[PDB]
Amino acid sequence: GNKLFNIAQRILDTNSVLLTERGDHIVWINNSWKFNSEEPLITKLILSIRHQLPKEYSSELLCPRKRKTVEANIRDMLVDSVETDTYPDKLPFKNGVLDLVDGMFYSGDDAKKYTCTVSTGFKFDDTKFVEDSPEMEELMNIINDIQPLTDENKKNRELYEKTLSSCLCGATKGCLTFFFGETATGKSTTKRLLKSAIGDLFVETGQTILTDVLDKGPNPFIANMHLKRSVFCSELPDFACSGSKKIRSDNIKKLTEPCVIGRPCFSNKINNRNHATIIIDTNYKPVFDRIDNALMRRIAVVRFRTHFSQPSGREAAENNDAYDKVKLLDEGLDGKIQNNRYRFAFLYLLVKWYKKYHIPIMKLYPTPE
Amino acid sequence: GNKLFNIAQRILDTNSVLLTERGDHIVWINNSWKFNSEEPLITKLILSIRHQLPKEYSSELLCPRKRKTVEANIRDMLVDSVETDTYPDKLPFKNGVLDLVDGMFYSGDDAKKYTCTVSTGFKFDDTKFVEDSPEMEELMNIINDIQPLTDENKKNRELYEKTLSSCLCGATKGCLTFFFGETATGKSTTKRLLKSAIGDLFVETGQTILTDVLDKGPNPFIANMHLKRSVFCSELPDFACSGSKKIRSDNIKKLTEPCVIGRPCFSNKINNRNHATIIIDTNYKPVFDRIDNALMRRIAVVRFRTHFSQPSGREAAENNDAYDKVKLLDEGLDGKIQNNRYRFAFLYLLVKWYKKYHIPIMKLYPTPEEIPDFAFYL
Amino acid sequence: GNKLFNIAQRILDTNSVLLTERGDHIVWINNSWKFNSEEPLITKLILSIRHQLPKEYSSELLCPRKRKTVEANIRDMLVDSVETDTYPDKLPFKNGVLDLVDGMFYSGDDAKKYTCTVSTGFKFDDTKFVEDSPEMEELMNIINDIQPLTDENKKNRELYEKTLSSCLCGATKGCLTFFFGETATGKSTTKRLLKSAIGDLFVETGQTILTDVLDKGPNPFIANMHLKRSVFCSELPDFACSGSKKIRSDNIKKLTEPCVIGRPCFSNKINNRNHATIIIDTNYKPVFDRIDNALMRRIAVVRFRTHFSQPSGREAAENNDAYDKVKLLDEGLDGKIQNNRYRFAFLYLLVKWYKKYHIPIMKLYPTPEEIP
Amino acid sequence: GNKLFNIAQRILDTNSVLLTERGDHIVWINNSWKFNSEEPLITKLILSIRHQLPKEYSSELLCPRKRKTVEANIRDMLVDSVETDTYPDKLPFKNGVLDLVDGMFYSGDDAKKYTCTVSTGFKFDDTKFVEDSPEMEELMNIINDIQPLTDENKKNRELYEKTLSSCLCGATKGCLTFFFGETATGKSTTKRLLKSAIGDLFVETGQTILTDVLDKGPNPFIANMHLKRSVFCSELPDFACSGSKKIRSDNIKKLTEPCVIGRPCFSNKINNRNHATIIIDTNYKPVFDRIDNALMRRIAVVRFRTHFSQPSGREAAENNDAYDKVKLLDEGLDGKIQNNRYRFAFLYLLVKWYKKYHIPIMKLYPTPE
Amino acid sequence: GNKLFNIAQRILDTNSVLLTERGDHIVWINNSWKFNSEEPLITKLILSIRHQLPKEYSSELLCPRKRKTVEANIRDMLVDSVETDTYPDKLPFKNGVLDLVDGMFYSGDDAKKYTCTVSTGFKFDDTKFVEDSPEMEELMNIINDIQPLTDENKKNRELYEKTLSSCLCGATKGCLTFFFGETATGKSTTKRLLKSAIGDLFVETGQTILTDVLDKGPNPFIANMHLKRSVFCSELPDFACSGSKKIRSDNIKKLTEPCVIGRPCFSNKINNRNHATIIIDTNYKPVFDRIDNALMRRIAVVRFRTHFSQPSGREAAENNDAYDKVKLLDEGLDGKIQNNRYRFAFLYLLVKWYKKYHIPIMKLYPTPE
DNA sequence: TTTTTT
Ligand SMILES: Nc1ncnc2c1ncn2[C@@H]1O[C@H](COP(=O)(O)OP(=O)(O)OP(O)(O)=S)[C@@H](O)[C@H]1O
Ligand SMILES: Nc1ncnc2c1ncn2[C@@H]1O[C@H](COP(=O)(O)OP(=O)(O)OP(O)(O)=S)[C@@H](O)[C@H]1O
Ligand SMILES: Nc1ncnc2c1ncn2[C@@H]1O[C@H](COP(=O)(O)OP(=O)(O)OP(O)(O)=S)[C@@H](O)[C@H]1O
Ligand SMILES: Nc1ncnc2c1ncn2[C@@H]1O[C@H](COP(=O)(O)OP(=O)(O)OP(O)(O)=S)[C@@H](O)[C@H]1O
Ligand SMILES: Nc1ncnc2c1ncn2[C@@H]1O[C@H](COP(=O)(O)OP(=O)(O)O)[C@@H](O)[C@H]1O
Ligand SMILES: [Mg+2]
Ligand SMILES: [Mg+2]
Ligand SMILES: [Mg+2]
Ligand SMILES: [Mg+2]
Ligand SMILES: [Mg+2]
Repeated sequence: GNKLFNIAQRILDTNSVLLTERGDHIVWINNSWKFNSEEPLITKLILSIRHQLPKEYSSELLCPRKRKTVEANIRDMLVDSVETDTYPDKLPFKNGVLDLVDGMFYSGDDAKKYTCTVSTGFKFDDTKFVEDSPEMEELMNIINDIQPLTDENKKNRELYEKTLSSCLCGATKGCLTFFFGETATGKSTTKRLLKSAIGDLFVETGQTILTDVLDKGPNPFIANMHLKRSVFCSELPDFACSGSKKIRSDNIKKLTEPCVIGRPCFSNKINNRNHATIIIDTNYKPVFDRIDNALMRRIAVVRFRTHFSQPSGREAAENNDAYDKVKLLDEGLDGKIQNNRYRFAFLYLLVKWYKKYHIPIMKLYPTPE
Repeated sequence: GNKLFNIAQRILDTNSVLLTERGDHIVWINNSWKFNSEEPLITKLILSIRHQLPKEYSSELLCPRKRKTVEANIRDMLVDSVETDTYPDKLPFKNGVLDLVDGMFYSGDDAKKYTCTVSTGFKFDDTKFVEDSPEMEELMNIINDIQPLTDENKKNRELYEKTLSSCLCGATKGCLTFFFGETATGKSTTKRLLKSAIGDLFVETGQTILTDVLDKGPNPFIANMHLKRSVFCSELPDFACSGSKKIRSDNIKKLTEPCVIGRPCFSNKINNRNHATIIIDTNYKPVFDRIDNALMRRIAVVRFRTHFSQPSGREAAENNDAYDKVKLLDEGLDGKIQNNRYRFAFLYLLVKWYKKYHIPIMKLYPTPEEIPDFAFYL
Repeated sequence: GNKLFNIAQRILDTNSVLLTERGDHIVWINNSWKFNSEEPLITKLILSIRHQLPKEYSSELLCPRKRKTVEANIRDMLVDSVETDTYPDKLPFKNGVLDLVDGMFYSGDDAKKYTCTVSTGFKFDDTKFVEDSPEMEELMNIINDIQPLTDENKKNRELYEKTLSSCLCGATKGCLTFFFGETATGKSTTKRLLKSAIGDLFVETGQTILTDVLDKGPNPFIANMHLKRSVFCSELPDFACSGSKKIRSDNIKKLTEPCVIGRPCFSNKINNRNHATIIIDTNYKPVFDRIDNALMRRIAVVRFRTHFSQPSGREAAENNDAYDKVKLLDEGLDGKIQNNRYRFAFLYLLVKWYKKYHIPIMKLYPTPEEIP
Repeated sequence: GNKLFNIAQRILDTNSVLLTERGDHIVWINNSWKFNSEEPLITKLILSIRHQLPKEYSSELLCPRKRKTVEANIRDMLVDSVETDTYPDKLPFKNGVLDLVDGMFYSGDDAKKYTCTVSTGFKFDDTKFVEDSPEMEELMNIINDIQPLTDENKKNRELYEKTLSSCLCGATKGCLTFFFGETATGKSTTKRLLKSAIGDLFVETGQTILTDVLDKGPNPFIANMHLKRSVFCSELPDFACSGSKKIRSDNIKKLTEPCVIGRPCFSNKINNRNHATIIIDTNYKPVFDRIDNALMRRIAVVRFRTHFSQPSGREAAENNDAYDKVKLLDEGLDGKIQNNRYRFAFLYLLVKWYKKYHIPIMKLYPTPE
Repeated sequence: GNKLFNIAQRILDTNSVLLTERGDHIVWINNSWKFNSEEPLITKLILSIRHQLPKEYSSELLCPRKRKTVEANIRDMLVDSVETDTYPDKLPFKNGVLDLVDGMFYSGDDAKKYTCTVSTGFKFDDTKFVEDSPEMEELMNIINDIQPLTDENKKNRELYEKTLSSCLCGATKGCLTFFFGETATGKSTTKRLLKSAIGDLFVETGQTILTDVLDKGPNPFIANMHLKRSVFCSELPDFACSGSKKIRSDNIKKLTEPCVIGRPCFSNKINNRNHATIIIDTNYKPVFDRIDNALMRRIAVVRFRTHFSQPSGREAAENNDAYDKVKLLDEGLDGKIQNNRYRFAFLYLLVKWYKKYHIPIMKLYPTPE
């Protein structure tokens, strides 16, 4: 009796358009959920779903001013909203969703039931997601000389693996692991490896979240921390110096809650979902404002005790007692890392550790020693 | 002489669109009053109410171009405004309201006369709002370990219940409450249980509205607690260390009046309604600017003395003077809260406490014998 | 011909649409002058007036496209502006205008030559406007408890009544009465009673109108007092502490002028009409930035000296010298007030006081002896 | 070849629509040049002018849709721009123009030749613009009470009259005047009398034109005094105390120039024409940022020394050296001025003073003593 | 097949519409190129050009709806941008372009070759462009009084004339002139003379271009000086006070480049072409945030010494050190200057000065003394 | 920063 309404009714049965909690629609195209507020794309999904429709229904969609009518009817039908990003054990890529429990990679409408609005930013590659390669053993050699597999450096290696694998889970973690070691120890190597691995779900911030107040006016580094899965806090100054700013313990207490309070510039929204694994890359032993039982409850430390030096100052660092092993610095290492070399090898290693430490239940524990 | 005008008149005779004092249009879709400031929701209602109309009238509302003519007529016929949210003892859900007087759940046109423009955000399940379940047994055990029923902890427990049961009444409360205890005592667990129970009527604000003036420029932290029924302020710092402000005594008194003054960004609205119970989750005793009788009578305190240490620091916690029980930490408890396992059990408990305490009149009372400075001035 | 033009010409002869000096179009719907700056509601009037047009004309006003044509014609017809709100002794309601000189209520065309643009927001009931009722005796008992009718408390009671009754006049007042008293003395109760009595003509603003400037950028806290007949600034803080600003005397001098300068957000209009009785509900004595003869000419004080206590702390109150009387707190009074139970009893009381203090000339006077 | 085009051509030949240099579209309707950017009013003129057209053309202008075609044609036809408000000694009303040199009143095409785009807002009544009347006799007593006609108050009275009468001239003045006196001296009464006399040619702004920067962002407190002939500022704070901002000495120099740089919200026009007499009433002597010969040549002061007091405080006022006379307060005068009682009487007085002080040349002089 | 397309093709052959590089659409009507993003210039030109077309085409251009289709086609056939305002020694008037190095005045199609997109705003009358005239005598007397021809004031008068005549050449300059002097020395008189001479090529801005960063959102104070040949920033404040700004030398660097950056409201044109001579009439010596040797290479100062006083204060000025003459003041001078009395006389003098210093090359040199 | 823009 009235087509352009049966077309809209049929489109609404595939659940390709959803209404979110923020009052704006999300569209499922190119095997991804994307937001409508930026570019109008409820249309151009009609042109895409045109082929899954009867012949006499698909001819009417080759015309503007008729797709706008269909879009109006579709918009007048979505009343109730839905919640997004509810599954913490799924890793969303740019062309599918990887299951962290089994390791299977879902594409198409299989990776649709999980309303994942975030992504790594790069596409997957199953041919590179394999154990043996002229690149996985390079990575294992790169890792094994940063945290040696000895029984002396056994629990430190365990904590290292646990933190690195926990940077995949999309859930609130209460812990503030420190990466403590002298210069040229490999901390930035791990940071760049992780950034190459998990991609866009990664953030490198400054000192201001550990020393300043969090809700005095707007806070730019709070809104971009929404739904991220790993946060690095390098560039730590010296705190043994005179009159230097100390690490605010209340800041530590505020950064482990499931919801962080703060707003960006020119915004009325004050709430954020905390999914991040905050890691502090320090060079000196951290000292805080005050020490109490509520602070020792949210801190862990990982020690880096291996130096990498050129033959120039090899023997000078040999007699140093801050290290446990000295090796030769490689110059092409950073260039190889920045070219996305060990991306999928590191991803495979992280998944292997994840389904070894957190597969019954995901949690982090403090080591106030 | 017009059929799209008769459609609009018939719709307007069902009282499904209303105009409010703030200037917005509210519609009744899916057993709830909904509105959207940026884009009106009248045409959604026109498409939804299509079935109640006769056949020749309903067949015309399948065209987007005619639902605009109908909407224009409806906008022109609505002249006078109405008052909103005038019933305190009614808890609105996404599919009806619950009467706190007797515990009956209404839907349809029985829920429409209470023009409640807020809701918890979820649907009400009848089969889970019961007192016979394993979930209720677990919840009662958890609550009885957080706040034991010993005779030396009888007043405190009662206050506890009252305060929590206050978060269901949409009226102005003239008292502020403190949740004061040491680490690992159960304050955050209570906060998360309450949030899971009452949904979108719960808000978490910033420390900034205890210590900063509330009128210089835009303050979205004040304007966001409009018609909310529970406001939590967490992580109060120590007032002795560096960079520490003090709790302004005038802000405490401002956050007890039925109307608070404060505006959001890019806005000219400077008045908000106060229906909230304000709880400050602290770890050290609060320190105020000045002390007088007007600050005496708006402050209450609840104590948390029960530790939850893992069986490694058990003896060290047994050595502390701030705890009375050192019960074992449950590791999976924080997982079966965010999954809304104890949602309706805690709802039933809150309704029971509300019936017990706030049925004649809802009113909170101060407890000034619990603060050091207040004791000195007492 | 153009029957759509004749309809506009016929509407323009009933004087139901007017153009104001600020650029607004005010229409006359349901015995009230209304306007909406963002959405001009002329088509509302076009639809609601069709019953007064002949049969052949009223049928053409059911189309939403023909109403726009009629509205465009009406817009082109109106050229000259008019001035509004020029009668200070009239009280506008949602369905008429009450004359404070003789207590007569006007409706229809009689209550239309007073081009009032503000209102209380509620209707006027003539059955609840009686002198004798149970609500009236309850209200009188409440008021005589807040301000007793003794002989030492005689000037205070007169000032109280004068201020509360002057909150009805739509003219300019030079004075800044302070409601001063200790805790639980009945200041907020009086404020809420006045709120319930006068409806939308009541506004409550922030304290920045007393301690900040009124012209650095937008200020909706001051631009919202346009044509309001009562303004409250409740619960001023203490000035003895360090870090507290003082009350600026220039802000006091600006707030007693017929026109106050200040603009809202995204607005180019900088002028407001001051019709307000400003009351500062305070618990400590005010501390000013500077004292001179020009400041003491605009300030009055009303004291509150009756405590309302729970039976527990009744004894400690009678030892305090800040109270002259102690009574029992009523737990169900604020809920009764919030339900507009005494809405018309208090209105009758205020009108009775108005035709006792302000009927020849409406003017407020300072009391410089009170402020230390 | 077109009916709605010939209509626009005839309306253009009438010379009722013009284009100013600023970019506005003034039109001549009801014996007045009017304009409104927020409310274009060419269609008002099209509808109002149909009577001066043949019958076959006037019946086509009853359609709101057909008036917009004529307006579009008219907008296309106007290529060149003209300059407005070039006569300083003409006072425009709602229904004509008054010549200040001879006292004549013009209407119709006699008042159209002076492109006066501003107005008082009210009509000129000749039955009230007379010299003998009870209103004139009351007004003379009021003014002689405020400023007595004695021999030590002669120069002050002359300066008072000069400043008040200069508010009718549409030229640029080179002085700022201070109304200095103590409390209850008659300054606000003078302001209200002048306001009721000159109507919409009067404006009141804030103190940010004196102690602030006039160029940052939108400033509608400086862009509202465009082509106005009187600007008032009132209630200056005490500057000898603390917490006060001194009067910026360069703001004084900018305000005496023929044009002032400032723009309102949502507009690009950054130049406003200065025709105004600026008067600053105050209770204390002004305190400036810096004193220089370039400042003292732009400042004049007139003093108010009559006190109006209630019968209870009269005794304590005769002992004050800030007053030279104590009259008795009239309670009903404030409401009598609000109702525009002494409007045409005060206008007659102002014109009489003007054609005594400003006929050869209009210039204002400073009093640096 | 399309009449409204053939009309647009015909109009595109007359070369009456051009597209510049920023995106401006300039049109040629009334013997002058014009552009205005607000006014509808193309639909004005379409209606004005309808006569130089066949009769069958012309009658269609009387409808405002068809004049929009023609302009829509014209905007689509304009794909290539042309460069404009390349002749620096031509002065554009309202009816033609005057050559400075030769003295001829082209008009009509003769002036269309030089795409001079700006204008003085007034027509050029040759009869008043004569060397000998009473107005020339008065003007020479005035300019000689303002700056005398003494032997010590010859290095200053040459720079005065250089910077005054450089306001006619439409090309980027490299200096910022300061007209420094005491009170009542003649700086504003020179400014008014130059304004009345060069008309619409003269713009006046605020001090925010000096003391504020000119890269924040819309900024019509910077966007207004596009292709203007003179800019004034009168009345800078004294910077040795209790809280003051500085001239922000980086702005001085940005104000000498030929592509100063700034955009107006509701527009996306950010690049403005710098053709202006920036002059600031201060009363005190300027002070900057920091001083380098690059600054003094682009700063020039000219002094004013003659004092124009009243007979009341003639004696006190003869003892002031910062003066050389105490010549008597003239009152009716400004009124004559504001009436464009010495417009063409000053124009002739400026041209005579121009063909004396800038004939080989227009360069402005600094004065660091 | 916000507000203005937009
Ligand atoms: N009844 C209970 N039985 C067992 N474990 C519990 C019980 N109640 C709470 N817990 C757990 O014990 C821990 C107590 O931590 P919280 O109460 O959330 O922290 P807290 O009280 O806010 O102390 P802070 O935040 O450090 S001042 C959490 O891991 C809870 O999940
Ligand atoms: N006549 C009355 N009889 C009994 N109770 C009263 C009466 N008037 C007021 N009350 C109650 O007594 C209490 C007094 O509180 P308020 O009226 O707010 O006094 P207050 O001056 O506002 O005190 P604060 O602390 O400065 S806000 C309230 O609970 C009133 O409801
Ligand atoms: N000629 C007059 N005869 C009688 N009363 C007068 C006269 N002129 C003014 N008044 C009244 O005297 C009172 C004081 O005059 P104002 O105009 O307020 O003086 P003022 O300069 O404004 O003093 P401020 O504002 O406190 S600094 C007002 O009530 C006037 O109505
Ligand atoms: N050559 C002249 N002969 C006669 N009068 C003159 C001459 N030059 C200027 N004047 C007048 O003398 C007065 C001097 O004012 P200006 O020169 O404009 O002020 P100024 O030099 O800018 O000093 P400022 O602006 O106060 S710091 C004006 O009224 C001029 O019209
Ligand atoms: N496993 C490794 N084998 C060889 N060279 C390494 C290895 N890890 C790091 N390096 C080199 O040693 C340097 C370590 O510095 P970096 O990782 O930045 O330490 P830090 O972050 O503590 O300064 C890097 O430049 C890197 O090229
Ligand atoms: Mg590094
Ligand atoms: Mg906690
Ligand atoms: Mg109160
Ligand atoms: Mg005054
Ligand atoms: Mg000057």
